[PDB]
Amino acid sequence: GRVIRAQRKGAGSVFKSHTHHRKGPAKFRSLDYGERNGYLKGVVSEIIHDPGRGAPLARVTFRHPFRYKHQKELFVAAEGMYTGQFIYCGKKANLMVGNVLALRSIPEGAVVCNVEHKVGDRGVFARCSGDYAIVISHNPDNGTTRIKLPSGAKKIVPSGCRAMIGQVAGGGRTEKPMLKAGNAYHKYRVKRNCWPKVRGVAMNPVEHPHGGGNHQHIGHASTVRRDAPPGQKVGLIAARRTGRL
RNA sequence: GGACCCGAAAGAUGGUGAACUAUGCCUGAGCGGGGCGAAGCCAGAGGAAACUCUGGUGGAGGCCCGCAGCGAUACUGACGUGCAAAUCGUUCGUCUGACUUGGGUAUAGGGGCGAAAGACUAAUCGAACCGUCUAGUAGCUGGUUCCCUCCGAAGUUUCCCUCAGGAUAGCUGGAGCUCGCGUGCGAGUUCUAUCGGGUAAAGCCAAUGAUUAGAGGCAUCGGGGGCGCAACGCCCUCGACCUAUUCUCAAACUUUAAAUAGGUAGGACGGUGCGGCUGCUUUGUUGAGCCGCACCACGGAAUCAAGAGCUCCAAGUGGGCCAUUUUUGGUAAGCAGAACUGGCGAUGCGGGAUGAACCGGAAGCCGGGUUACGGUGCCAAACUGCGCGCUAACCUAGAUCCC
RNA sequence: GAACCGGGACGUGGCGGUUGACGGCAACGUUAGGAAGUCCGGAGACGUCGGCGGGGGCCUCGGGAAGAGUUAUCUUUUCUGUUUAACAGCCUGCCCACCCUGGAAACGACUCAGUCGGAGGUAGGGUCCAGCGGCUGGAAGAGCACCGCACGUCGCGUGGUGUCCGGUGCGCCCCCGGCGGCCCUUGAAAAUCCGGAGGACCGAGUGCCGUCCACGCCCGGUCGUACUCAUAACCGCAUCAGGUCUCCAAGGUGAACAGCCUCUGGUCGAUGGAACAAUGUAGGCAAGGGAAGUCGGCAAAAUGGAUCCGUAACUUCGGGAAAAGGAUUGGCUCUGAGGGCUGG
RNA sequence: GCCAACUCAGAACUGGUACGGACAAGGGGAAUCCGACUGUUUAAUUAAAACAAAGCAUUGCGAUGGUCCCUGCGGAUGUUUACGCAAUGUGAUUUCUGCCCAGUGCUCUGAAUGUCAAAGUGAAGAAAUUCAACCAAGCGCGGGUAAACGGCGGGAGUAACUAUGACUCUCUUAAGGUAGCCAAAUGCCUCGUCAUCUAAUUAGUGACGCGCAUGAAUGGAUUAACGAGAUUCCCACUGUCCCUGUCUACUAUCCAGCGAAACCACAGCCAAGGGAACGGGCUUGGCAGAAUCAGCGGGGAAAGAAGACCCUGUUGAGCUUGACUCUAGUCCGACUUUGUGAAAUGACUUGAGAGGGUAGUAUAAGUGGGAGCCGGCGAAAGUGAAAUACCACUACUUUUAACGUUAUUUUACUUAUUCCGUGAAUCGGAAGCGGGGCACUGCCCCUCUUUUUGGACCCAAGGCUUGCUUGCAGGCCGAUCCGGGCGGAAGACAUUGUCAGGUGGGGAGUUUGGCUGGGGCGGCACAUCUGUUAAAAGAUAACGCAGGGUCCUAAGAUGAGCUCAACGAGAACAGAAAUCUCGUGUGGAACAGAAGGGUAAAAGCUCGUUUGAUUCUGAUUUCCAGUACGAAUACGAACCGUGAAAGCGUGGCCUAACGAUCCUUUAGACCUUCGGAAUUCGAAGCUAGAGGUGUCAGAAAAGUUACCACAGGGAUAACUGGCUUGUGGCAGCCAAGCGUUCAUAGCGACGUUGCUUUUUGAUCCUUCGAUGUCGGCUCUUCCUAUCAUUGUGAAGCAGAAUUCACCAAGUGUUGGAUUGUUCACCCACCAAUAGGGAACGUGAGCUGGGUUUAGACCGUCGUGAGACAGGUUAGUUUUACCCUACUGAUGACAGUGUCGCAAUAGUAAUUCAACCUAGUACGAGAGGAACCGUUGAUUCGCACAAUUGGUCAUCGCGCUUGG
Ligand SMILES: [K+]
Ligand SMILES: [K+]
Ligand SMILES: [K+]
Ligand SMILES: [K+]
Ligand SMILES: [K+]
Ligand SMILES: [K+]
Ligand SMILES: [K+]
Ligand SMILES: [K+]
Ligand SMILES: [K+]
Ligand SMILES: [K+]
Ligand SMILES: [K+]
Ligand SMILES: [K+]
Ligand SMILES: [K+]
Ligand SMILES: [K+]
Ligand SMILES: [K+]
Ligand SMILES: [K+]
Ligand SMILES: [K+]
Ligand SMILES: [K+]
Ligand SMILES: [K+]
Ligand SMILES: [K+]
Ligand SMILES: [K+]
Ligand SMILES: [K+]
Ligand SMILES: [K+]
Ligand SMILES: [K+]
Ligand SMILES: [K+]
Ligand SMILES: [K+]
Ligand SMILES: [K+]
Ligand SMILES: [K+]
Ligand SMILES: [K+]
Ligand SMILES: [K+]
Ligand SMILES: [K+]
Ligand SMILES: [K+]
Ligand SMILES: [K+]
Ligand SMILES: [K+]
Ligand SMILES: [K+]
Ligand SMILES: [K+]
Ligand SMILES: [K+]
Ligand SMILES: [K+]
Ligand SMILES: [K+]
Ligand SMILES: [K+]
Ligand SMILES: [K+]
Ligand SMILES: [K+]
Ligand SMILES: [K+]
Ligand SMILES: [K+]
Ligand SMILES: [K+]
Ligand SMILES: [K+]
Ligand SMILES: [K+]
Ligand SMILES: [K+]
Ligand SMILES: [K+]
Ligand SMILES: [K+]
Ligand SMILES: [K+]
Ligand SMILES: [Mg+2]
Ligand SMILES: [Mg+2]
Ligand SMILES: [Mg+2]
Ligand SMILES: [Mg+2]
Ligand SMILES: [Mg+2]
Ligand SMILES: [Mg+2]
Ligand SMILES: [Mg+2]
Ligand SMILES: [Mg+2]
Ligand SMILES: [Mg+2]
Ligand SMILES: [Mg+2]
Ligand SMILES: [Mg+2]
Ligand SMILES: [Mg+2]
Ligand SMILES: [Mg+2]
Ligand SMILES: [Mg+2]
Ligand SMILES: [Mg+2]
Ligand SMILES: [Mg+2]
Ligand SMILES: [Mg+2]
Ligand SMILES: [Mg+2]
Ligand SMILES: [Mg+2]
Ligand SMILES: [Mg+2]
Ligand SMILES: [Mg+2]
Ligand SMILES: [Mg+2]
Ligand SMILES: [Mg+2]
Ligand SMILES: [Mg+2]
Ligand SMILES: [Mg+2]
Ligand SMILES: [Mg+2]
Ligand SMILES: [Mg+2]
Repeated sequence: GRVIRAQRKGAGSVFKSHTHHRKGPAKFRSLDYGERNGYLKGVVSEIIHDPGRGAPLARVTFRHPFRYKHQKELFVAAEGMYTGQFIYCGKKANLMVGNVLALRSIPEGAVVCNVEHKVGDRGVFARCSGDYAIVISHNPDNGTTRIKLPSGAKKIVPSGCRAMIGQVAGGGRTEKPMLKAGNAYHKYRVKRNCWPKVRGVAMNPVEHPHGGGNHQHIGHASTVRRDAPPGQKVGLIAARRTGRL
């Protein structure tokens, strides 16, 4: 008869993201004439740590195309980039790690990261540490390109979408065991209030479908409907299968 | 309808709280002295080499002892109308981190928040607090205020999600009305004459069923012994079978069959003789009812009759209990359940020492007389009265229906 | 009394015109020493733990002088105080950082630990940075201590002497510097201030144009401000043994803001008196036995610091471990070892 | 030479061996269980094994998305992007994680139309409307999934002693418990069996295992280190105890001052009686003497609370689901937003064409004339149910366009709509400057200037041209022209709105009968019949006794004929039993069913004819209120059956076999009404049936609560007490037998009479505005049905020992292991280790181990919430100062004091050992007493401190730490 924890997540106010010390969103430059037709040079000024994010971020300074001022940007750092390196963004940029190129100019089999979904969205795919996308094939007829996402899914995107050559830096982070609850506490302290987690069978019936009973047990199949209403949809949602491979 | 008065656990609606506590966020603050000695580094020794070893340096850890801080294991100590609606004493866990803490800020009631105890959300939480709907509804508990006088019950029938309730009939009060005065439309009573019954008893030597024992006979058709190869050959034993007897039996057996109790009748609403009506009935004014006329009818058994009949409105009651006799279940019960009557309940009074039911007896306030049951050695009113026997208790002799 | 900040307006003097200073090889220095739209950097500005070093305050030892305490005996001894603010100038120059010469293996330099060097060490000479460092002005005229004269009811009167010279440190509080460890944790923003890139534009010859220089002048609103901050000034119905954030922090013992005693400061506030029955509450002891008591060793007792020797099974090799088990510990008189500065 | 600090290590000497001298400050060891560890938790009874945790595993999701909030609009995750976010399970490491997809879930690019709404389409009708086809999701079917919920049994045969079953086959229901582990925190029996630990062990450990009911991420097994966690043992230690004593402070105490509260019908001495079955009051007795002090915990069924256990109520509430009725969300279809075009594919139209046999070649598929049709067929017959010849139309399978309908797809446009980006900064077309090919002067193909470096980059130089002569100012190029789309993506799809179907414990509301020797479980005594209890009219109870929702066109109606069961005697197979003949035959047969009645030219059996099992309403009986329903009976008014007729027949031979209102549905009338008037549909009325309520005078209805609540109930359970005594316990009577013979020394079968209330039952009288619910500890008293001790009788009593019985309750009846234990069982001593009551004595006397709140784990059960006469661990014990009782203390008792008497009440002593008797009596031996006397001892009681021991704040003396 009580709202369950998963339901209470949506309202927020204690489950909102912790973003006080973050350095701002990481994204490409806004797509403009120079990047659409030629190339624009930038210089990496700093590689910084973004709290709550495994991948490091790189500060890049560009010369504004038509204003007398500096154009400052914050890119997701690709492995191998360094302070003082020159970064080239555009259709005519060379195929080197760190450069941002339109997918039409990236040959098949290349390794890219922070791939745009819509032309000009400034990067949504393959952004986490150690992740990358692979260019599969190009379709000149309809101006679309096929890529392989980190999850293994194959997606078709317009060939005008941009991507950064190389893989995201910071790879191999998750292979290290934490060994203790304190490390997880520190990890999630900067992400959101999602830890520790209480098992549903440890609760009373009033606050979870798994609650209750003189023994700890679910008492009914943990696989639930895709259309099950909130508060009832707990456990393995719309599972096509369960158990080991 | 507030509906005689007071009372629920709940439900609904609209608002108020995160000054406590829970969790997230922002910004500050706080945490002796010791123990163990991880990486990294310096030097030396052994060895053919590989490599091994030794002595130092250094100071890692959700590491250890432990102060402050934070918390609260045991005494199941103290206190337990306390210093205190959670405190006090000793003891105890942790103490550089998932650490402790101030202020700001966010989350508000079927909502929040929860390292999860249904925990916490201002001493309030398995749904807060405040006002209102609201005099919420209760077949349930408790109360329900002057006097005398008269009458005066019921715990039983049927129906009801009915079994602590209600309606219904019965029992009761009030109001009367119609008549009547012994010629009485009457009666919890007898008498006379007539009917029905299957209980008590009795019966099996009567049907059905149950059951003991012998006696006398019988078989080409029972089990055995003897005489026999067998024999529808012979002699006996036990069994069946038949006959006449015999012990003992029945709520769901019975020919017979009481006591008690049940029904009907004993005139004025009768009888007799004529005449009439009918569409009913008959072969038939043959019957069946009914209707007029005429005559007779001493009231047609006893006793009693503080009289008989009729109607309206309505209260309370619908838990009963006890006793002689009849009687079911049960070893039995101050158990449980039925029949008739009476009693207690609703009722005092004398007796049974004492007691709701036993015995007596029922009652306005008094004087006198006499009794009922029960008593007359004292307690304690009335004889140590007049008589006959029995008992002697070295077990507390024995001493009055229910008891 | 002596300073500082912000704002406003001018005057005098100074500074520049090679229109927009000079010096240094350099790091950079000097009180001044152009400039508008536009643009750029820095400060503000940041976690936690460990070692080391510097500064201020405190603690501590000795000598000089002033007063006081003890003095049956000893005590050149015991106690108290012996001070220097903001601000201005000059000097100095920690640990780093930076500059010039030069070119290094027989490698050297170097920290407690590290670390550094042909991307230029060691060495020699310099620049800069901190300071809660030094001297002077402030400022001895003040404050404090001591010794005197005077009114002796009301002179907040009047005068003198001193305030000096050294040591010491794993000492304590605060601040700072520079390294190192930790993170799947990397530990605010803005107001405001400073600096820089550029150079449109701008002036004269005995006066003009500028000037962040020195001195001089004027002004600076509104509200809070007593007191308690707790075993009686807040909450707990109270003058309630509860609860309520934080700053300062002496001596001795001792590892120690442990316990115990003491100095400054505070305080004897818990209604008082007599007696010392039982039963209680809190705190001890008890011959012999040693858990037989009890559901149960509940409670209590036993052990305990430091130094030396020694330490099993098992083990995830990290531990177990202070395993277990043994010895010592006072006082007094000595001995040995472990350092700094100066001088060829 | 001048200064400087406290650390370390040694050596003498020395004290009453004191010396971390106070303070400060681990007890240790050998194992089992759980949890890895650190961390967290029920503020105010549970700190734990519970929660969390790292590690392991599973599930969803690529933004037009997953999960979630929101009335709506819009939001959180998201300053995010799979090394991520979201939803679950297990719980370090090590090792392993077996079989099952049938069930419930979840899931799928699967077959298919079995079912499937609204809208839309077609037919008929005057229309309302009704019929058809088409028809989304979902459901059904199929497939997959167990680190999803969960499950892992039984049977038959089989090895050469037996036993088992390597092996083979089978059933439910998919499989049949694998690796492991165990009387476990999990095992009933159970205190299981063996070993070990002890003197003794329901405890601990190890081992065994058809294990009521162990078992593999509902995780199995182990595990170093850790733990205010549960357990066993050992050393040290002790006032826990034997067994108490003593000391210090504060109280209590007494005084001055000050000064409440709880509680209170009236009150307060007892024994018994009866009584509401436990009185302070009543009855009968015992008794009983002012006024006061300090304690005390027997009683006041003491106080504290309208019992929380249990039951009842037509009272809730938290939670669950396979309960009833709904609902947010979600999926799906239609219409709307919604505009502009082009093609395929499947049906529906018509229109031409091809094909076929259960036995035969064959359309003989179906139809008519065929005797005649256009050399060809019948005209003959082979199959034959039915003819080929010439005509079509009828059914089924099968191709394609002229017209038209319908449905599903593919695709085109952009301005509606939706989404993305930007400080809406170069978008579309063309042309110029440059580079390249060709061949010859044009065509074609390309580019917009920036890539060794951690620099800077803006506000135009220059040329041409005007005002007039420039303080300077105005134009073009530099900087191509033209496009009145900021740049893209999807796009009439999505989205919004309204209806329609599905899903929907996420959420709302509600329900979850009654009777009942408490309630539950069980049963139905709830409608209802027979016999009996039932007491000879009727009526009559119990969860008394023994039993009993249909069936029949005949098993109803009527007429006629006949007589049944059984037995006796006869007839081939044939007999106990087949069929047939005669005789007897009161029903001993049959009549649907339970039982009881009833019936013989019938009520039974056979046959003939039939539908009175018909129509109309009234009356009566049974039930009973003299209501209804059911059932039945007697007339009346009709139409019939049967019989010759009387007559009989209104269902079954009689006594049971069944059903209101509202609604629906059927039958009947030339019936009534639709209210402005007519006709026709439709609807509504009147009379009679049918669909049913079995809780049967008739709601529409699942659980759980140990998180719990309220109104009440002693109308009703869980103690004591009261009745009873079946059961338990303890006695007697008779005498068949036992006892070498002998019923009775000692016993007592078959029978039979009693007593007791320390057993357990039976009951429900008292107590539910509360009488504190096990056991132990302490303390007193009482009983005898006597264990020991004193005195006796008897014996199958030689002695010793033993047994039976009689007076007898004066005295005593113990220390320990296991268990919470009562109980039990062992060890040990002893004279003995008897049995019992006192509210199953005794919690304001203690304790709290167990039962019996809230936390948590296991097993079994349940889908679940949860349950559990199963196990386990942690879990607040309140108040006396009132009255009485009791213990002591003043006082009163007629001046004061001393010495005394004395009723009455209380009472106290107990048992054993040794020596001698005595190696005696007795006895064949073996063995083996006792009296007297002497000396000690046990338990208990009353005192006392010479000695020993204990006690210190003599604060008495000494020593000593820190200041
Ligand atoms: K809710
Ligand atoms: K959290
Ligand atoms: K968890
Ligand atoms: K559950
Ligand atoms: K589980
Ligand atoms: K009324
Ligand atoms: K607060
Ligand atoms: K904070
Ligand atoms: K609420
Ligand atoms: K009632
Ligand atoms: K008879
Ligand atoms: K008979
Ligand atoms: K009534
Ligand atoms: K800050
Ligand atoms: K650091
Ligand atoms: K200052
Ligand atoms: K400048
Ligand atoms: K002030
Ligand atoms: K204050
Ligand atoms: K013990
Ligand atoms: K025990
Ligand atoms: K810890
Ligand atoms: K822990
Ligand atoms: K704990
Ligand atoms: K856990
Ligand atoms: K989303
Ligand atoms: K799972
Ligand atoms: K399955
Ligand atoms: K399945
Ligand atoms: K199966
Ligand atoms: K495991
Ligand atoms: K613990
Ligand atoms: K007083
Ligand atoms: K008496
Ligand atoms: K009720
Ligand atoms: K509740
Ligand atoms: K649409
Ligand atoms: K729906
Ligand atoms: K639901
Ligand atoms: K009939
Ligand atoms: K009913
Ligand atoms: K319920
Ligand atoms: K008995
Ligand atoms: K009772
Ligand atoms: K009660
Ligand atoms: K005991
Ligand atoms: K505890
Ligand atoms: K005298
Ligand atoms: K005496
Ligand atoms: K003495
Ligand atoms: K003494
Ligand atoms: Mg579990
Ligand atoms: Mg707060
Ligand atoms: Mg500790
Ligand atoms: Mg009778
Ligand atoms: Mg009488
Ligand atoms: Mg009289
Ligand atoms: Mg550290
Ligand atoms: Mg010092
Ligand atoms: Mg002076
Ligand atoms: Mg400049
Ligand atoms: Mg207040
Ligand atoms: Mg020291
Ligand atoms: Mg919305
Ligand atoms: Mg479908
Ligand atoms: Mg097995
Ligand atoms: Mg285990
Ligand atoms: Mg009595
Ligand atoms: Mg009550
Ligand atoms: Mg109550
Ligand atoms: Mg009722
Ligand atoms: Mg006949
Ligand atoms: Mg009907
Ligand atoms: Mg004899
Ligand atoms: Mg006796
Ligand atoms: Mg006795
Ligand atoms: Mg289960
Ligand atoms: Mg006496």
